[PDB]
Amino acid sequence: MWDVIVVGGGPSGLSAALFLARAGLKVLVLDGGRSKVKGVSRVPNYPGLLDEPSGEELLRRLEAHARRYGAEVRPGVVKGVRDMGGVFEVETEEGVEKAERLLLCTHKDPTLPSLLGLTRRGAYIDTDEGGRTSYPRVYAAGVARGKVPGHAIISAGDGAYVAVHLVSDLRGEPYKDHAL
Amino acid sequence: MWDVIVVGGGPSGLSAALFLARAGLKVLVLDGGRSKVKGVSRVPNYPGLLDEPSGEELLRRLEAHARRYGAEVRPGVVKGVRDMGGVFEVETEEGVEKAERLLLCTHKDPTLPSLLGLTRRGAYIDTDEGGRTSYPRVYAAGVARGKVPGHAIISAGDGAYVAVHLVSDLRGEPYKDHAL
Ligand SMILES: Cc1cc2nc3c(=O)[nH]c(=O)nc-3n(C[C@H](O)[C@H](O)[C@H](O)COP(=O)(O)OP(=O)(O)OC[C@H]3O[C@@H](n4cnc5c(N)ncnc54)[C@H](O)[C@@H]3O)c2cc1C
Ligand SMILES: Cc1cc2nc3c(=O)[nH]c(=O)nc-3n(C[C@H](O)[C@H](O)[C@H](O)COP(=O)(O)OP(=O)(O)OC[C@H]3O[C@@H](n4cnc5c(N)ncnc54)[C@H](O)[C@@H]3O)c2cc1C
Repeated sequence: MWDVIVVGGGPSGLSAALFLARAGLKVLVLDGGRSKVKGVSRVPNYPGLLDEPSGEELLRRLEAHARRYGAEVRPGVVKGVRDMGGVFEVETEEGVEKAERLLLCTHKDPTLPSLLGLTRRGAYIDTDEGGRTSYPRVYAAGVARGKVPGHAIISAGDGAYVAVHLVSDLRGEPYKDHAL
Repeated sequence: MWDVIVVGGGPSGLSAALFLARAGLKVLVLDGGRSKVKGVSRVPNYPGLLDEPSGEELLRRLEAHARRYGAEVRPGVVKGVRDMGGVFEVETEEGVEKAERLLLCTHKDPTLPSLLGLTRRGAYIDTDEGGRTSYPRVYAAGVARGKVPGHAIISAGDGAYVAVHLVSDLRGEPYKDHAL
């Protein structure tokens, strides 16, 4: 059982996981391993990452960062999603995981949104400003919701943005993850 | 003498500057030095920066990243902005700086939006999906256009997103900064 299952382990999904975990939520990231930044030998435009590491290295750091605060990240290709009336049952080849909320950071892959019959905006998932889809308790971020042309920092930022509003919705008040 | 003048040198402005500069544009960032993240002793939630640097250090790294690819970043408070000869004239300590486009990454400060008569949306500047304001060739990003609750990665991502669409507008074609 999880508070939130994030489908997609690219920049948007891993960034969302970091924020959700820091908000005290039990979060699991299920990733199919096809992030578009994976083959990049050097990412020179992720503001602040001055060593301009490879896409694989970027993803490794993002995963490490999310785990540092409690997030779980596991390889997995979701092939099914069932609304059980209170919780979503997400199925991969390994089995099933349950969560009250879903956050789709699946790039352009229509698999997830089609299983849920989500309303679309062009070839992407339709959402309101904060990332809420047509289906209650289902959110979307990054390229999945039209933040294109896609870029790593754009997706990472949107993943955090949608996560922050998911937390705000859950808590019943504005959520800010600010340090001193 | 500038393709774009970015007002505000916080995460959104510096991220936008990095992308604009990498697009080959002449970009100038004028910053008042009041970034909200500057006082943080340790930023623990900027996806990927595992060393969790102070807000001051983060800003220095973002500035370095933008300068690395050609952006000029300097202290300065923008108070006067006129539209003449098809370009925006900005008064500065070094004389008038002219630009074809203006990008406001000024957080919640309503001073410039009010002077320019920009259409508002709540406590922020109204924009379309890509960051275009009600004033042609004037864009906005980050907290300035309502990406709140504000966070460094959220503003950095939005700055890049708006910059990418600004370049797309300038070139008349979807722009992408991807490694080959
Ligand atoms: C050749 C190329 C070069 C690029 N170079 C750059 C560059 O230099 N700089 C830059 O900033 N951007 C670059 N990009 C773009 C960048 O990689 C993307 O913008 C970024 O990866 C988008 O992040 P995202 O989280 O939205 O999606 P992605 O990182 O693509 O992640 C989507 C994830 O969801 C998973 N997923 C989808 N469906 C399922 C499912 N059913 N079950 C489980 N998991 C699923 C995928 O396997 C994947 O890991 C490049 C892209 C390409 C194609
Ligand atoms: C106490 C505190 C703690 C925080 N801790 C965190 C944290 O741990 N993690 C996190 O992710 N976020 C944190 N934040 C929020 C984070 O700092 C903001 O989300 C981020 O700085 C927003 O970036 P921005 O680019 O939108 O605006 P800002 O960084 O606020 O930058 C706006 C910039 O524009 C300049 N400017 C405005 N008007 C003008 C003008 N007329 N001429 C020239 N320059 C102008 C300002 O001087 C400023 O430098 C914190 C905020 C506060 C207040």
